[PDB]
Amino acid sequence: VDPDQTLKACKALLAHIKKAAAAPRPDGKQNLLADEESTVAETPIWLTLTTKKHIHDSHRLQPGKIILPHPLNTSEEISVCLITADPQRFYKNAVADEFPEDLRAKIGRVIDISHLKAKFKAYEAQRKLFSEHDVFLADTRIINRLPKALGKTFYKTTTKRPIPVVLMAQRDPLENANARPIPEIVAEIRKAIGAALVHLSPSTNTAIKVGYANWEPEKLAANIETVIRELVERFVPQKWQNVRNFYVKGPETAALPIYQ
RNA sequence: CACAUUGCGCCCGCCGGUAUUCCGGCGGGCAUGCCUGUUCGAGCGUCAUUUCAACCAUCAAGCCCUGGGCUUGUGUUGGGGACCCGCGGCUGCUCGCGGGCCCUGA
Repeated sequence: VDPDQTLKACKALLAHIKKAAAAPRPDGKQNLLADEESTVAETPIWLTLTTKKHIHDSHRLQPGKIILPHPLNTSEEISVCLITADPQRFYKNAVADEFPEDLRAKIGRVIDISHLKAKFKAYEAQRKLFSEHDVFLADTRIINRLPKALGKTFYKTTTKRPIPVVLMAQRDPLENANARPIPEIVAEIRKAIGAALVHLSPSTNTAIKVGYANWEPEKLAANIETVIRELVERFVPQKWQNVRNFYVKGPETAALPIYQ
C-alpha cells in the first residue's frame, strides 16, 4: 500500500459525496428531516476487500473485532442494546448505579435471553427491535443462540449483527451471577462499540465500514490503513498471496481501486 | 299404625327370667308441606377428552511471554423494488455467488 495516493483516494471521494448531497432534488420538494450537513455526517464509507478464495468455509455469524485508533460509534444519537444471560435486573442496576454517565445515555435497553426469547418471537417484533436500535452486543455465553431467536431479520442484512462480549468472571440465575469487575466491563463495552467489524462471509468480497463522510480525510486514512494491516494479518487465509484489489466504496458512489 | 283397644309393626341398646336363638319389660327413635346445606344417584339434556410445551455452550476445550487476550465450539421464514457494487462464466447481451440501500403481519 501507500499513504499518499490512498489519502488522495480519500478526499477524492468526500468531494464527490459532498457535491452529491448538496445537489438539489430535481422534483422540487425538499426533505423535512435531512440537513445537508446531517446527510453527509450520516453517510458511511466502506472498504471492499477482494480475494481469489473464500475467507471462510461457511457463514460466521459471530463477527470479528478490530480495534481502531479512532472509534466508530461516537455520535450522540446512537442507541445500543445489550443482550445477557443472567437476570437482566442485575445488569439494569449495574447499568443504572455503577456506570459512567456518558455511556449510560448510549445504552438503549438490556435484555436477557429469556425475555428476548419470549417477547421477540414474531417477525414484526424482531423487526421492531432491529429498526429501533443501531448496534447490538451479546455475551459469548448466548451469542450461539442469537441466530435462532433473531432470525434472518438480523443475519441476512449483516449490518447490525451483534458483537460478542466476554462477561466471564473466571445453576440458578436467582442465586448468584458470576460477573467481571465492573470498571473493566465498561472498558470492554466501550472497546466493543468502537471496534470495526469483519464478517467472515463465504464469498471472496468483504466490506468493512471504517468511518463516515464527516470525518477528516487524514483520520479516515489512519483508520483504513490499520484495518488493511490487521485484516490481512489475521482473518484472510494465505495472507498477502490470497489478497487482491482494495476498493473504497461509498453507499451511493463508485469504487476507488487500491491494488496490493 | 290404629276410635285410642291401655291393642299392633320397624330400627338401635339394656334389664329380669335355665339363654347366642325363647318370653316379658324398659329406654332412645320412625307424621306432612317447605327452606338452607350434606351425601347418594338418574337422564338417547349439554359439553370436553387421539396433549401445536420445554429441552444448543446461561459455558466448555486448547493456548500464549502468568493475566489479560486469542482460537474452536455452525446455529438464519418467504417475496418484491429503471437503486449502488465486488467476483466468476456469456463472442456479446446477460446469468450465477456474495454484498450496501428500501418495503412487507409467520
